[PDB]
Amino acid sequence: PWSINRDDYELQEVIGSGATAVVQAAYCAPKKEKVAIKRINLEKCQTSMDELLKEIQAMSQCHHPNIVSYYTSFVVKDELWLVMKLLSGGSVLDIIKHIVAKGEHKSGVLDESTIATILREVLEGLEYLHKNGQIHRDVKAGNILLGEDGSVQIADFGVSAFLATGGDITRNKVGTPCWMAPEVMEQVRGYDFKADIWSFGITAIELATGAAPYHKYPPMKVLMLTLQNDPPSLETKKYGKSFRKMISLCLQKDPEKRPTAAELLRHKFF
Amino acid sequence: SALPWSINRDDYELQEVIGSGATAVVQAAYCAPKKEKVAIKRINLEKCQTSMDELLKEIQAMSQCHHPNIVSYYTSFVVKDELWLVMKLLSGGSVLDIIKHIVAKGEHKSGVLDESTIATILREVLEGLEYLHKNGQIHRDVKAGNILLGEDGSVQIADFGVSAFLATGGTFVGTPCWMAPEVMEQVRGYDFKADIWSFGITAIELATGAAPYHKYPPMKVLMLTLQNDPPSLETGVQDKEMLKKYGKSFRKMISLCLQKDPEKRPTAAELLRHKFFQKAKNKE
Amino acid sequence: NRDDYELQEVIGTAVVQAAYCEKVAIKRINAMSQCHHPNIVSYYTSFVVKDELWLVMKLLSGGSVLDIIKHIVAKGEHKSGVLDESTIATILREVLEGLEYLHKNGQIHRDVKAGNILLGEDGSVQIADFGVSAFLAGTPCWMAPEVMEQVRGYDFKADIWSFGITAIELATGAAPYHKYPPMKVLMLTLQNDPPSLETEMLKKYGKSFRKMISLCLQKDPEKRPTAAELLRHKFF
Amino acid sequence: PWSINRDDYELQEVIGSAVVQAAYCAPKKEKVAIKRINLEKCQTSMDELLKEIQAMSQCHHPNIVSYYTSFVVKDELWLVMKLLSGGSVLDIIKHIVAKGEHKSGVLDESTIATILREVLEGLEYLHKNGQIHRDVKAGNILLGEDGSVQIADFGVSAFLATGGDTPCWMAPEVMEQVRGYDFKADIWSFGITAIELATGAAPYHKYPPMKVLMLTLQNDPPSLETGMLKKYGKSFRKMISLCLQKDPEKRPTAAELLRHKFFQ
Ligand SMILES: Nc1ncnc2c1ncn2[C@@H]1O[C@H](COP(=O)(O)OP(=O)(O)NP(=O)(O)O)[C@@H](O)[C@H]1O
Ligand SMILES: Nc1ncnc2c1ncn2[C@@H]1O[C@H](COP(=O)(O)OP(=O)(O)NP(=O)(O)O)[C@@H](O)[C@H]1O
Ligand SMILES: Nc1ncnc2c1ncn2[C@@H]1O[C@H](COP(=O)(O)OP(=O)(O)NP(=O)(O)O)[C@@H](O)[C@H]1O
Ligand SMILES: Nc1ncnc2c1ncn2[C@@H]1O[C@H](COP(=O)(O)OP(=O)(O)NP(=O)(O)O)[C@@H](O)[C@H]1O
Ligand SMILES: [Au+]
Ligand SMILES: [Au+]
Ligand SMILES: [Au+]
Ligand SMILES: [Au+]
Ligand SMILES: [Au+]
Ligand SMILES: [Au+]
Ligand SMILES: [Au+]
Ligand SMILES: [Au+]
Ligand SMILES: [Au+]
Ligand SMILES: [Au+]
Ligand SMILES: [Au+]
Ligand SMILES: [Mg+2]
Ligand SMILES: [Mg+2]
Ligand SMILES: [Mg+2]
Repeated sequence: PWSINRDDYELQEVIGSGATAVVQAAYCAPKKEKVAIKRINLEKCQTSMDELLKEIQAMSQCHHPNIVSYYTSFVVKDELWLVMKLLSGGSVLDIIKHIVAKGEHKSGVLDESTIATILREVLEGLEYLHKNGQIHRDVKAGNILLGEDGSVQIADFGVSAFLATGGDITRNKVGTPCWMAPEVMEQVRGYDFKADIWSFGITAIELATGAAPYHKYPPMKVLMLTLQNDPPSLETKKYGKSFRKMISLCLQKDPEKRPTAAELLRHKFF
Repeated sequence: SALPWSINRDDYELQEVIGSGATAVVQAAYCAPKKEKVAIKRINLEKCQTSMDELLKEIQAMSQCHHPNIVSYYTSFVVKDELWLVMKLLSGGSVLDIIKHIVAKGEHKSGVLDESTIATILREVLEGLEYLHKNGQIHRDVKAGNILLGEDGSVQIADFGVSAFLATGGTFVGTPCWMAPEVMEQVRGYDFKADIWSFGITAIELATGAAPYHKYPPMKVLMLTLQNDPPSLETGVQDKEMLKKYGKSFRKMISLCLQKDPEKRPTAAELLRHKFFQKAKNKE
Repeated sequence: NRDDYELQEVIGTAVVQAAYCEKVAIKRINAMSQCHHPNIVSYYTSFVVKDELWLVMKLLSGGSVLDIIKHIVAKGEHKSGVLDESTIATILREVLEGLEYLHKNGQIHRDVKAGNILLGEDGSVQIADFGVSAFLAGTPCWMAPEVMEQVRGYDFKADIWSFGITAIELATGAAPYHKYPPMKVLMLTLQNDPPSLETEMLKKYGKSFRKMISLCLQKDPEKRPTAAELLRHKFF
Repeated sequence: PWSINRDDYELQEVIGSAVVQAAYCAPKKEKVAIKRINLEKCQTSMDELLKEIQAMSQCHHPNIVSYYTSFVVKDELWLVMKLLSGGSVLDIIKHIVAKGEHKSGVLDESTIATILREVLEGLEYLHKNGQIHRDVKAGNILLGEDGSVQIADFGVSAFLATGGDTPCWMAPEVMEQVRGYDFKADIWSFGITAIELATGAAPYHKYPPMKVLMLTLQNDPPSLETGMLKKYGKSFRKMISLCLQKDPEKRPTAAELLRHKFFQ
């Protein structure tokens, strides 16, 4: 019962403006609620509504306290508008960016108890998604949103994560495959939920160091450093405990070796 | 008097022009034999792409439908190339005059007319439409511009018949299994329930100052109304938060009227029993 | 110089305490500062104790302008605006004369806001001390704009912007983008029309006030007026 | 079950101020809330509090903050109870008032109905057991992490916040004082907290406490007494007026109130 009439939403301040998406605040009159709208130019992102069908459907079905509330979606001219809850506390990345700008980071960005609190809620959000056979695909500090009540939710499940990570290449998208290399098999099959576990590990480093391990390198070098070398760590301070052990479990090259969200939801760190 | 009302042109002395419209002109006139100052709507038959033959059924209804909440129609006759509709001159102006007055003052953004005032005006409109519908008639053009007020505070619906007919214009070819929805909708027609929708839009107009899609050209408003779910109070409005003043009883009254399926819409008699119309006060 | 100072109530980048000799405020810190003006909180003296730098300044028992705003906002009298246009004009003229003096001495306040507009028992208006914040102070044709920003830095015109935001604050009760995280306000400022009194029936404020605000809140600092040019504005 | 030994409780952060402090209970494994009460300061002893403590042990209801155990630590009485992480309803109110979004009202009418129904069901349980809460207010409505609504401070806390203490020609007030007040006192309190959720504060919040006592006895308050709030209508104001009758006999029971239009 969320309106798909464009004239029921009063567009207000633009929150974000990137190449793929603009995030704009809007007042929805029938629901008397100030909401967030992610506007996506379909032609610019080389995509279509038919291509995003099952993504939108998954967004319509996956609801959890630790996932940003999705309301509805509709087409306005050449854009798809995704209507969701506006979270007034901002992103965890915003907090990280504030600590660095203040110069309160050269001994660690977020406290270990602060990291444990945020990541547990993120992991419970992922646990729900994985239970429903879904993958988030774009876990990062920028996609962890905070409510003014202190709640922690993952943003960008569905369409947004889909367009940021190669499109329809997961398990949700031969012959005699006995001679196929493992990487060929993975392309036929599609990658699984364990991709989220790796991204979670990088996010853990991000909350502590203030950045992803290879942040300074161009995209192609980041990809080459990740594939040619052993998995990264905090070193690339006041952390050395189960936190590093927890990170090393996530950051394993073989996705099979990585733990599930539920198995990870244990561990002494949390 | 009397009488009755004269069909001779020389018996009427033209006076002040009230509205110089794009189709018709409303001019005050004095009727000598009746010793009464009346209102005459002058409709150029050529300009409105019409003749007397198609207007005869409308005039017939106009001469029969007489009710406290319907502007008193007196008579009609042809003067050269135009039809003169003689009616009672009302001194209070229209509800649109009130709206325009508040919109010009800049006191409209948080609402134009309060709920008590709206309830008072529209319940009288409902009594008028109830009368028309029971007589098997449809107004077809209910809007603030067609709600005239008397000096004493009486509320009367204007332009029933010819004017409403002309303002709104006024399964076949092809094979049904292949026909587009909009082709098939042509033979569906409409009844008195069409007035109930228009009444709901009029409710919004008294609150906001305008109809939902007033900012768009005529072809676009057709498109947007037919394409989208029914409009609500803040649909098409610039500053939507500022209309939070209007309560839920008014909003549920509106949503009763504004349903795509006319069979789901209440009758005028049903609407008169709604909670919102208890806010009606003395007539000014 | 020495104390000679009776440690009293806490008011109160560490703490600020009231002290007797006579009503005086001292600020504890974890050189000059020659500025002296009725519209600026300046230091009488500065001396050391034990890992702390004491800064003696005039005690203002009238609180801040934000205190007045917070009382109004806590009540229901911010329906048609917070502070009256006449009260805003009086308070901000004093602040602007304080900024004019600072800028003429090559100084920048760096933190103008209602919380830093302190009020005296006298009814005096002055901007809070800025000395401690002030302590943390080729051929560019081929430079990227993001490189240019660091090289160009900022000057006194930054105070003029903050002054404009403070004008909105006294009328509305808050800075335009108060509901968003601190590190988001840059993006919110740039990706939207220059902040205004509206960025809702809370406005009985005239065009002259809105005009004054718009002058201050121009993205390019060069287009912003000087404090002296602002003092000439019709609003004041 | 729950240990009466201090050693088994590890004191942590202070929640609020009697002082409320969080503590971890190692046997079993649960972070609990412990209220610490200085006996002499409130001019109270264990002897006068025993009847209050035994009632706390007996009461067991989803809408009542779960009381675990009590024990004396030196000159302090420790009340061990469930820790609720959602805070109080007063905290939510205070936040909305501070940012001035209490214009047109504080809590939504639907939100007030849901919260107060749970409170009223909590009160119904207490009254069924012949008990009186004595201190129903928004600050004593605590929220659970699972969205639960629970009444806090039954027994010792509400008792100490309120205090330890031929009729033919006798005045009605005097008769009331000899008999003592009953459960209908909670119903009035309930009506005051309903105004608190809608306006942000009690009806006489302006005037200083103690003067509000004199003002109450001289008048009779509605929602309008605090200070626009037109979104609250019909059955809500009627519900309040039923609670806020001067004659306690004319106030409805909690069970009668749960049948009111405002609470399907
Ligand atoms: N629901 C929301 N509520 C509040 N803020 C949001 C919400 N969704 C997104 N944002 C913010 O809007 C801005 C832009 O969002 P987004 O388009 O996801 O940029 P991003 O995080 O850089 N992702 P990407 O552009 O794909 O790299 C960011 O500051 C987000 O934190
Ligand atoms: N019987 C009447 N008594 C007094 N005023 C009238 C009467 N009939 C019409 N008017 C006024 O005459 C003016 C013009 O009337 P009309 O020709 O209906 O124009 P309109 O209402 O603007 N319709 P339109 O010109 O097609 O947009 C309006 O201001 C009416 O209020
Ligand atoms: N001269 C003064 N007279 C009276 N009060 C003062 C004076 N100077 C500072 N204060 C108050 O001292 C308190 C703390 O001051 P300060 O050390 O500047 O931190 P602050 O005002 O909170 N600034 P910030 O830490 O950046 O938010 C504030 O409430 C000031 O209003
Ligand atoms: N079991 C609990 N779990 C979580 N918080 C609690 C619990 N009990 C009390 N609190 C909080 O402790 C703080 C102070 O408690 P209290 O001493 O009861 O003050 P209060 O809220 O004014 N109640 P009262 O003093 O009885 O009127 C309040 O913010 C309560 O919300
Ligand atoms: Au794109
Ligand atoms: Au799903
Ligand atoms: Au094979
Ligand atoms: Au015509
Ligand atoms: Au008729
Ligand atoms: Au057919
Ligand atoms: Au200086
Ligand atoms: Au150059
Ligand atoms: Au106590
Ligand atoms: Au009991
Ligand atoms: Au007797
Ligand atoms: Mg994002
Ligand atoms: Mg008309
Ligand atoms: Mg309490």
